[PDB]
Amino acid sequence: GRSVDTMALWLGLRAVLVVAGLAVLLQLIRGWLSSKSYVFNREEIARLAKEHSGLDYEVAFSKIIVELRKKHPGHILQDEDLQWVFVNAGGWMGSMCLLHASLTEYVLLFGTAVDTGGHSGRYWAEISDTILSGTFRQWKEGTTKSEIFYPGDTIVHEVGEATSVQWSSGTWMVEYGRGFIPSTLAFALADTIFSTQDFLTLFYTVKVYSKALLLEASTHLSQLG
Amino acid sequence: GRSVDTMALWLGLRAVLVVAGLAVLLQLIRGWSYVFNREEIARLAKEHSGLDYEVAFSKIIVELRKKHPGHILQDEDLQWVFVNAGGWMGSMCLLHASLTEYVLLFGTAVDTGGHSGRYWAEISDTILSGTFRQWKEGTTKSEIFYPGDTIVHEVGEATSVQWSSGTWMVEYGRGFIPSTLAFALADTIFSTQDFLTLFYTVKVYSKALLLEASTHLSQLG
Amino acid sequence: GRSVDTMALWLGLRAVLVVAGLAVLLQLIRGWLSSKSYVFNREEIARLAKEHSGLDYEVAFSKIIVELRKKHPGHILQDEDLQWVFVNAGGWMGSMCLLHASLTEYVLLFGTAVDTGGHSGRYWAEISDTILSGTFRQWKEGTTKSEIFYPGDTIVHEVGEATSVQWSSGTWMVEYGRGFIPSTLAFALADTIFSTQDFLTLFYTVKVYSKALLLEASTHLSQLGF
Ligand SMILES: C[C@]12CC[C@H](OS(=O)(=O)O)CC1=CC[C@@H]1[C@@H]2CC[C@]2(C)C(=O)CC[C@@H]12
Ligand SMILES: C[C@]12CC[C@H](OS(=O)(=O)O)CC1=CC[C@@H]1[C@@H]2CC[C@]2(C)C(=O)CC[C@@H]12
Ligand SMILES: C[C@]12CC[C@H](OS(=O)(=O)O)CC1=CC[C@@H]1[C@@H]2CC[C@]2(C)C(=O)CC[C@@H]12
Repeated sequence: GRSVDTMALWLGLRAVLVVAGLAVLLQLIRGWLSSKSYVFNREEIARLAKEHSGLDYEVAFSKIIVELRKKHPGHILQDEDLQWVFVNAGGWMGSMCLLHASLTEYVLLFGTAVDTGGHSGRYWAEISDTILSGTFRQWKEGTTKSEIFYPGDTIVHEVGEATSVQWSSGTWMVEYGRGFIPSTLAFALADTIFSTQDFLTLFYTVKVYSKALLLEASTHLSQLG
Repeated sequence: GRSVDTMALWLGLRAVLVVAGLAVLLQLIRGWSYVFNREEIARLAKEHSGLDYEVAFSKIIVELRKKHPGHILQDEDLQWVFVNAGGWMGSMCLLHASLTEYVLLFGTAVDTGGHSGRYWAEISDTILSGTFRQWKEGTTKSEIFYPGDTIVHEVGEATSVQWSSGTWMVEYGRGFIPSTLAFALADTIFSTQDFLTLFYTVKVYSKALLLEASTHLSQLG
Repeated sequence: GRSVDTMALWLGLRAVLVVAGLAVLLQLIRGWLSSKSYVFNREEIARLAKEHSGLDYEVAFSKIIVELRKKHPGHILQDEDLQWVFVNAGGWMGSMCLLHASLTEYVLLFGTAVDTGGHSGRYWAEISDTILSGTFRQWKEGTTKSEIFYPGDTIVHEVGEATSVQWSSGTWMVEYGRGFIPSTLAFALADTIFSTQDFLTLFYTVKVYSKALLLEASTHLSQLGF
């Protein structure tokens, strides 16, 4: 009959249900009970980006990098280490220039030159994007309506929150993420693995992340030494 | 590399396809009751398509609970769950789901689009608000559909779908529903990594199955 | 503490770094050391497509196919083997009609009837797209600005270059690719494997590829004694 298939389907769905729920619980436990020392704060970066949001996004990029190096020496990558690397994730495609990255924090310049959009990702990390140019449409979970954000505004992707993001052509922003940063890595690379097959972009991403970790360790050792 | 592996892949898949095709034809003959029908849901959604999509959602849910008691989820079980599939991202609120049928409210608040999916199920979407661009397979031109229209995604058919921001519709599917699950979750597995959304999806599906089983037992018992 | 986790994360990142570098190096080695026999040249297809770029894209398709069969008989698929096959790749969705395909070259008609865009793919193959209708937005790697291309233009995706592509509704073009063609197959099918699950489209893709390869082998063997 069909009630047998219904029972079997419900049991298989229960298996998937428990597996996914325990994976979510493991994510919550690893994030929640993780290390929490912070070099930056979201409003510092927010004000720094909003202050320069009236300029051309490239002049703003340069001045923001200079100010970050001035106020946090030893935590921002050198000019020789700055690079624009494509980022394909959740169905959207942008590009990044990473300035700081540790085990618990990261700072970068993000944006796209094409109309793009997709899933924001869900992870134990609070993300904040202060727009320098363009538009940022955010569609929160559980609602049927979205909101537009413009230069000067700061969108906060909360911990455990999932949204839909959409960016118009030429949208550029300064992004600061705080939490358990490695848990985001998966989401950052899935489309690179199962969609673009761009192993050179994966190479660039892991290389800049390892360089940022090396810089953080070097600064820590020089300050204890 | 060698083309031989491609030849084996193409020749091997043709054999599996031919066997699967013969199995499908035997099932079509094997075929010869449904709670809904695509024309009922289509007319019900087209009737309320002139109102605001939220009022339309509410009135359609009320009418479905009135005309089909025991087959629609309670208000406590209704939930908007994201749906990432075929490269597009929308959201759903499931009202009914069994082994052979499902009813839901679908739509997106952002401009999105991608692959429609291919599965053994006849899908019908009656638009309440927005626009729906459909690009059928094998053709070089697409068509736009507006509120009141009803797009029928035929069994085994694959199209390209595109929805503008704020597009909302009522959807009814009939066939072998589990065969769609794969397409429903692929982007959740290999793209978004949103395991909480996967949890919500399988949870509402299991709740709908449990409600259907409870109604069946109460009607036999 | 946290320095242990930082060290473990850095070691894993270095592992991914060397593995990805070895994958890129294998791709470069398979590309550089491959066949050089070419039936066409990108400038031939580019001029042939630009000449017909003022007509309707369907009439342009027909006339370009006729001219390709005229100037290279036995290397273009028959009308019975022509078919529009969906292409989901890098996050975008279009459709193709393959006319010629070997280990080192391929020719097809590509385009989309919906607004789409995504990753162009990275592989050892030089691609050229001459636009018949629509618009083609290209965003190169390392830059923060994109460029629009219109009918008559020819975008050249160089070897090892990665871009972002975007096509407006009704965009159609003639495409010629030269290099290590199999390395693109992965990129061509990834979204079909890990997103759409459309195995019938996978069948159509491998079918048209195998038929083009069989046509090439049959022409070479029949032109020889066998
Ligand atoms: C993947 C993610 C997280 C959130 C952003 O999504 S967004 O919608 O909130 O803007 C995209 C984004 C951009 C770059 C990604 C970042 C997560 C952390 C990553 C992997 C590093 O350490 C190096 C590069 C970083
Ligand atoms: C698999 C399918 C089919 C309808 C949608 O197809 S679509 O073309 O309108 O996007 C996508 C989709 C999303 C979620 C799926 C639904 C089918 C019925 C499902 C499995 C339940 O009972 C719980 C969640 C439901
Ligand atoms: C994967 C790619 C390469 C790039 C094309 O256009 S592009 O703008 O993305 O560069 C799209 C595309 C479509 C079909 C693909 C083609 C590459 C060569 C392929 C794999 C064959 O031998 C048979 C089908 C062909």
